[PDB]
Amino acid sequence: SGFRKMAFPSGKVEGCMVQVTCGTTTLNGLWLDDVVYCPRHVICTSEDMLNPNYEDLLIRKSNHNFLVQAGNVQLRVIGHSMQNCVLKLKVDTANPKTPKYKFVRIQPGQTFSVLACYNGSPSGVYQCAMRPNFTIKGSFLNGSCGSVGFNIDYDCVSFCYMHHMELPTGVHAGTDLEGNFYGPFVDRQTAQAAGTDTTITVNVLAWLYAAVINGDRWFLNRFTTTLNDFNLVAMKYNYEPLTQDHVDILGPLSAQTGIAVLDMCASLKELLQNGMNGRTILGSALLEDEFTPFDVVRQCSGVTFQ
Amino acid sequence: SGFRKMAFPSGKVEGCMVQVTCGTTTLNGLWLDDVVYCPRHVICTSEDMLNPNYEDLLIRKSNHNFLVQAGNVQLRVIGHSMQNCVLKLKVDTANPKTPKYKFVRIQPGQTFSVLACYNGSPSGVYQCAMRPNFTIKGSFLNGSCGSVGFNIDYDCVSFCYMHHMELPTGVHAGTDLEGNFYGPFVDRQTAQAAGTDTTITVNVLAWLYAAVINGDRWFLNRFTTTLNDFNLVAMKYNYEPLTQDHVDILGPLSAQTGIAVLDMCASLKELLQNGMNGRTILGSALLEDEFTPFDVVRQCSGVTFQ
Repeated sequence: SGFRKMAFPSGKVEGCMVQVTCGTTTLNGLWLDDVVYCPRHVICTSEDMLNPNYEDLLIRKSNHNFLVQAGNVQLRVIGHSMQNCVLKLKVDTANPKTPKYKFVRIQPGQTFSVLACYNGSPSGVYQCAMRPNFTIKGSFLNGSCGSVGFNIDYDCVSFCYMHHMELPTGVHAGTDLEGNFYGPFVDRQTAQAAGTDTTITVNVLAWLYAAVINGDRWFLNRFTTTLNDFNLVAMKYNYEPLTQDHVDILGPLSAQTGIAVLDMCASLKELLQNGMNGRTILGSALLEDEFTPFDVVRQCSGVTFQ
Repeated sequence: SGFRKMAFPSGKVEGCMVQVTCGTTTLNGLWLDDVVYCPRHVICTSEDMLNPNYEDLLIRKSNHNFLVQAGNVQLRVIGHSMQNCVLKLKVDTANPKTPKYKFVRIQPGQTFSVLACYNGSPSGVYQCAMRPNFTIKGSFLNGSCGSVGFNIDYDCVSFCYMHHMELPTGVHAGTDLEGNFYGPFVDRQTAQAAGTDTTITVNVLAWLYAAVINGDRWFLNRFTTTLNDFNLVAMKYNYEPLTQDHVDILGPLSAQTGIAVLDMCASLKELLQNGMNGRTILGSALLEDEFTPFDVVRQCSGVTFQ
C-alpha cells in the first residue's frame, strides 16, 4: 500500500528531447519522426520578448540559422514553419527512437507528467495538474522552455503540454503541441492576468477515496448532502462545482469502498467548514487536488506500461 | 522558478528491469551486465514467508528453475547464488542497455528515486527519503518487490535500494544491492518493529532555503538562536540533532541567500513552537524533510544528466 504523487516513466520521452539554438537563444525541442517542435520564441532575444512581431522576426531566419542537436548528433534543418505559437523544424533524419505518440489537448483538472529539460538534456520528472485557470505550478528555470508534459497509455505517449513562459506571478503557462496556448496567455513578456484559481473538487474527492483505501478514515462522518447543497459550500470555498459527470467518474471508487459519492461530499463539506484541526490525510495537512480519479485507480491496481 | 519534488529521469533504469519467476512467485529483477539481481524471497511460497530457511529452500532449486524474462525475450540462466538477501542469477547475455552504474549504500536522510515496477514493467517514478529509522514511505503493491531506488550523476546510475517487503504498519523496507537490509529488518513475514521515526532536520532547513530562493519569506523572523538551544527544541519535537557537519553542508545555500544557518534555525524553531497558523510554505502546510541540501542546489541550478 501507500500513496505517492507518481510521474510516468520518462524513458520514451527522454529519447525525443533535443536542443534548439537560434542566435543566442537555446531551448528544448521535441523530435518526433522528421520534425522538431519548439517554442517560437526561440527566435527572440530578451529585448524582442517585450513586443515581438513573430512573423517579421521569422522572416529574418533561414533553415541554417537553426542549430538542432540531439545529444552529440547535429541534425540538418531542411524546412521551418510556424504553427500558432510553435515552430516546426523539418530535419533530414527521422528520430529512430520515436515512440508511438499522439498530440492531445487536455482539460483543466487533468494531470500529466513533466520532463524538465535544459539544453536538450533531462533534469527531472514530476507530476502536475492543469489548473482550472489554465496555468501550472511547475519548476522551470531559464532554458527550460520547450520542456513537455505527457501521459503514457501502455506504449503510446500522449503529448499534451509544451512549456513557454513564467508569468510575473511565478506560475507557468504553455501550449498544446499544435501551438495553441492553454488559457488566455500570449508569448509576450508583459503583465498577464490568470483568472481566479479554484480547487478541482472531483480530484479532492478521489484523493479522499484513496485515503480511505489506505486506512485513513477519521474524516468519515455521519452526514450526507445533496449535489446542490454541496455546490453552495463549494462556491464559498472556491471549489469547482460538482456535476453528475464527476459523480459518474467516481463510481468505481464508490463501489470499491462502499462509500456513496454524496456521503464523501458530506465529509468534504465538514472538512471545508471546520478545517482539519491539526490533523493530516495521507501525510498532507491540506486537501490535495492533483490526483484524478483515474490516477487513484492506476496507483491502486498497479498498471504498467513498458 | 518554482520548486517540485522531482524524480530522476528513469530511462537508464527502465532498460534494466526484468521479470523473475520461480514457481508461483513473480517479482522484479535488475539486469546489469550478465547478472540479474532480485529479492531472495522470490523462491518462497506465500506460506514459506512465515519462517523461511532460505539455504534449504534455495537448495531445492536449480539454475533452470528460475524464469527470467526481459520484455518478451527469455534469458539463459547459467548460475545462481545468494548474497545476503539478494539472489544473483548469472545469465548468458550481458544486458546491451547496461548503463554505467555503481552499487552504493546510502545514509539515513539521503534521498533517491524509486522506479515502481510490476511483472518487470515500469509503472511510475517518485522521489523518496530513507527515514532515520531505515524505512521508506513509498507506494508498493503486491508484485512490486525488486523495484529499485537510485540516484544519477551525469551518466552513472547509483543503485541504492531494492524493495523487499511491507511491514504490517504499512511502511516499506528493503536492501542495498549487496542484499544487506537497511535497518533491523529481516525477509520474514512477522511483526517487525520500526523504531521511532524522527524528522530530518538538515533537510527541513534546506527546504526553507529553497522557499526563500523561490520568494516565500514570511517565516523569516527576526530572532536567532544557538546550536545547543536549537537542539534542545529539536529533541522535544522529535527532530534529529543538528551537527557542525550539517551546518557546513548548508554553507552554499547560506551563501546564496545571505541568511546564516543559525538564523534559519531560529525561524524553524518558532515554526515548531507556533505552527504555521493556516499559512503555507512552497504550497505545503507541513514542514517538508524529503529534500537534501544537494537536492535543493540541483533543482535551483538546473543540473542535467546525459
